[PDB]
Amino acid sequence: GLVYCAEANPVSFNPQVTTTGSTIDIIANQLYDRLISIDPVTAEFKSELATDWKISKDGKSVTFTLRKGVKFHTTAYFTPTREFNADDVIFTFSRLFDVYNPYHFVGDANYPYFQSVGIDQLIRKIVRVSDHQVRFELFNAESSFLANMATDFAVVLSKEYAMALKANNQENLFDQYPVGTGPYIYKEYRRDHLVRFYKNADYWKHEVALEQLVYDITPNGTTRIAKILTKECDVTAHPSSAQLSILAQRDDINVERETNLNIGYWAFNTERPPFDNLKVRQALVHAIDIEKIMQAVYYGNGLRARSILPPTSWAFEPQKNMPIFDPQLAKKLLTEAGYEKGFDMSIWAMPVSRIYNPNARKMAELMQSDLRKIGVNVNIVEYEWNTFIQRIGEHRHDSVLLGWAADTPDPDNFFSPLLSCTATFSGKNPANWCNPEFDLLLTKALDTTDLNLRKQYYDAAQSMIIEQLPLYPIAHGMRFQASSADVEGITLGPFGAISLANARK
Repeated sequence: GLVYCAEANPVSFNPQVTTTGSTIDIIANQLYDRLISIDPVTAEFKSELATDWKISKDGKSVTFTLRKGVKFHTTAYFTPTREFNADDVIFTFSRLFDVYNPYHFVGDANYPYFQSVGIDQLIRKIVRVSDHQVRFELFNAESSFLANMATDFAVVLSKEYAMALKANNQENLFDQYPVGTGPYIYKEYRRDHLVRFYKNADYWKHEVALEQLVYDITPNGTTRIAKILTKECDVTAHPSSAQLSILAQRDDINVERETNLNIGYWAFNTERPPFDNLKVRQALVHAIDIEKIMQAVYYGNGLRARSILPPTSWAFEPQKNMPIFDPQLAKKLLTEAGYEKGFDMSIWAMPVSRIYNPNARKMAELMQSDLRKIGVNVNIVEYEWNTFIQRIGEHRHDSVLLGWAADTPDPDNFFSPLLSCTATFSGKNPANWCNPEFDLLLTKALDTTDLNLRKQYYDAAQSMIIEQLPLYPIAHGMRFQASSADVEGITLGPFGAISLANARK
C-alpha cells in the first residue's frame, strides 16, 4: 500500500463541484477517467474513455466514439448492472448545464471549473448516436473545448448509480460516495483522519500496482515532512522550498521540483494615462528590484520569469529584452517621458495567496519602496476577492499585481484568456489591452495543426509582450514533491493535479 500525506479533507468526492486543489489531488486521477487526455511528451490529445473524437467542419459538433468493455466500480454500496456507455457521458456532462437534468441542482448547482471556463454555456445538447458514440452540439465553434474535456474536472460518472440514488431520494450520496471507472475504488472516509481507496481489479487501462492508497490528512506542513522522515508517509502533498532542505541528507527520500504552468505579473491599465504611454511603462519596470521580491515574497518557491511563459510551457522562448533592474535608468526615462517629475499611482494587490504570487500585499510594499526612489508614490489598493476581480474586470485600477494558473497545458491558455481583445470585453484582461496584431498571432496559431509552426507565432506573441509591456512578467511559482525513494511512477509534472494512477513500489 501507499501512504500519501494529504493537506486537507476532501470537500467532495466529485471533481465537478469544486476547484479546491487539495481535494482534486485526492480524487480525480485515482477514482476516475476522462474521455481524452493530453500526451505529456507530444502535447497531442490521447484516447482515454473515448477511442475516437471528430470535430465537424463547421466546428459546432464533436463526436466521441467510446471504449467498449469499461466497467464502473463495484463498491460496498453499488454494483453496476451494465458497462459504461453513452448515457453516462450524456448524464455526466448535461448535469453542468441542463436545468432538466435531475442532478443539476444538487446540491449547490455549482460547477466552478466549467463555469469559469464557459463549458456550461457552450454545450447546447448531447446526442446519443449509439451505445458507444456521443455527439456534443455547441452553440458556437470554440477552440478550447477539447482541452477543457481533457482537464482533471472532466471525469465520467455513473448514470446508473445516479438514477438508483434518485429513486431513493438520496441524491446527496452521489458526490459523497463515489462510483468511478478509475484505478482505485472508494473504501472509507473519516474527517480529519484519513481517506482509503483500494485497488480496482477490473480497471480497463492497466493492472493497478497497489492494493491500497491511504491519504493521511495532515494539515500542518511541518508535520507532513516529519512524516516523510519517519517513513510514516510515502509521498507528501506538496511542501515548500524550506521544509525540503532537511531532506537533502537522506538517501531514502526523493525530492522533486517542477515549475508549474503559471505566472505572476504586474499589469498596467494601458487605457489610463499615464500608463497608456509605453515609455511610462518602460520607465517604471526598470525601477523594480525583482531579486528582492524573489527573496522576500516567494522565499525560494518561485522561478524568475523570462517570458510570460514558464520554461515548462512547450511554447516557451527566453525574452532577450527583459528590462534590467536600474533605478537610475528608470528615473532618466521617466523624466524623458514627462514627469518631470513623478506622480501618484495605485497598485492593486490581489487579496489571496496563490502559487503565482504568495503575498501581493508584501510585493506591493517592496514595489512601493522601489518606486518611491524614482518619484513615484504608490497607494496600495486591496479589496476582498470577488469585488477585487470585478473592479479589475471594470478597469478601475492603475495597475494590479495578479496572476494566472493555466487551466490547460495549451500555450494559447496564457495568451487568449489574459491579453486578447475579447478578454477586454470579458473582464479578464488585467491590462485592458486590445492589440489586433497580437490577437492575429493567436488566431493564426490556433488555425494551424502543426505545433511546430505554432511556436513561431507564440514566440512572436511573447516578444510582443516584452515590447509593449501591457503587463510585466514577474515570476513562476514552483511545485515540489517529497517521497520515499521506494516509490516510483510518481514523477511531478508542470501541470495538473497530482496523480497516483501509476504509483508503484
